[PDB]
Amino acid sequence: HENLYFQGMEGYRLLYPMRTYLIVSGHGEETNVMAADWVTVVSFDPFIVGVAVAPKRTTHKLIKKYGEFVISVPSLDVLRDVWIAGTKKGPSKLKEMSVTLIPSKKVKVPSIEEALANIECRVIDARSYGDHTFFVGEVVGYTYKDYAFEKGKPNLKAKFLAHVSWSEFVTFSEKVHKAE
Amino acid sequence: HENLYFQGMEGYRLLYPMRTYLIVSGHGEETNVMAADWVTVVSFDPFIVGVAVAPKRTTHKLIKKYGEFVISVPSLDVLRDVWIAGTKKGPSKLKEMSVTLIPSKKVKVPSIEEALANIECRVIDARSYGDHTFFVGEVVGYTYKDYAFEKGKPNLKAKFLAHVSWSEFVTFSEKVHKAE
Ligand SMILES: Cc1cc2nc3c(=O)[nH]c(=O)nc-3n(C[C@H](O)[C@H](O)[C@H](O)COP(=O)(O)O)c2cc1C
Ligand SMILES: Cc1cc2nc3c(=O)[nH]c(=O)nc-3n(C[C@H](O)[C@H](O)[C@H](O)COP(=O)(O)O)c2cc1C
Ligand SMILES: Oc1ccc(O)cc1
Ligand SMILES: Oc1ccc(O)cc1
Repeated sequence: HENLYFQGMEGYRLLYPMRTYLIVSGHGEETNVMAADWVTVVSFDPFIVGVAVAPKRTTHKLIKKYGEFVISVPSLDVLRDVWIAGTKKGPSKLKEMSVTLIPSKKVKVPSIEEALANIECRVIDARSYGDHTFFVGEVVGYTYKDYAFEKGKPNLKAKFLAHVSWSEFVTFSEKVHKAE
Repeated sequence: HENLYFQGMEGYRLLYPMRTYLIVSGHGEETNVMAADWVTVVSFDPFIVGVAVAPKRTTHKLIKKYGEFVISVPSLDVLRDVWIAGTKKGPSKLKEMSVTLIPSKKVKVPSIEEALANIECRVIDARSYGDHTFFVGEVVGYTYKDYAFEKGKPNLKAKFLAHVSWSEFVTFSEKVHKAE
């Protein structure tokens, strides 16, 4: 991580491996995509999510400007596009990405056709905690690939993406352990 | 999920599978443990985390009372204890759990010896979003099993736990995909 003055494992690695998502922001020619690991659900009813975004991301500027974002769920198969989203800066990176933008249902920010799911969000809060803004978004629509969620739960065959360390990613075992 | 009036897939399942963690709260005879999926990192420097906790959890009462919590990282091997933490209520459940409580380094809330990591947190914010409180905790200490993080990144052999649907859990493939 940049800005690690005392060399060693970043403390946050203790929560890893974490899922990796894509955050879409802006629209029209301002459409941008970045990689985000620091995403979670914050409410069931209503459905509300949150994502921690550094002020230095172009994505940060776009979410503040428009008050909307999309969380797109990538699979392992689009890793190259995820790595571009997480390493290049601003809307020009899209020319380098195999992803197709399609209209969202409720938000003006586009969805990604290849994503396993697209979760459409309106910003309801933006708190600063240390070196990131935690953008909290009420979910106002969603679409998904029917097969990635057949029978109302994730289908592990879809290769949902997770992040181990800087350059290294994994998916899940297909081997399900039942708790009851 | 309880309180689903219109039967169907909960929208939040679109972020799944998610990692499953344990949240320790209270101390002495009030020590409690629950399961939590809705956890993420919110800052690198300083290291800050957050967890979404329903007001109805005993854990919610204990974090408000003491202003501290521990995120303990379970492996697949302690699934039975995780399921107890996520289904039974209050400190009496501990009598049913194979877990050993040990002192934390900085917080008064105990750590779990069997956990792959224990992340010690002081509450700095508690916002209400829909039906959960998002407790934000500055990390004031941590311990971990050396082997689960050998070479400063997670060791996939440690069987980090993730949640698919209600009763079903998985771990990660050991098969690493390199992005560069
Ligand atoms: C796997 C991965 C996960 C990332 N997660 C986050 C995150 O949660 N929050 C964040 O602010 N940046 C994250 N980053 C960094 C941004 O994706 C990266 O800075 C990107 O180049 C920003 O692009 P932008 O300036 O177009 O918004 C991540 C990068 C990678 C590779
Ligand atoms: C895998 C799993 C994950 C859970 N995640 C959360 C969560 O993120 N937040 C929450 O409030 N409850 C969560 N729950 C529910 C609580 O763990 C459950 O209500 C528990 O019985 C609460 O115990 P307590 O009353 O002792 O705090 C989860 C349950 C399971 C099984
Ligand atoms: O700001 C960041 C958050 C998570 C990452 O994996 C990388 C950068
Ligand atoms: O409040 C809850 C959050 C996540 C869960 O998996 C279960 C309950």
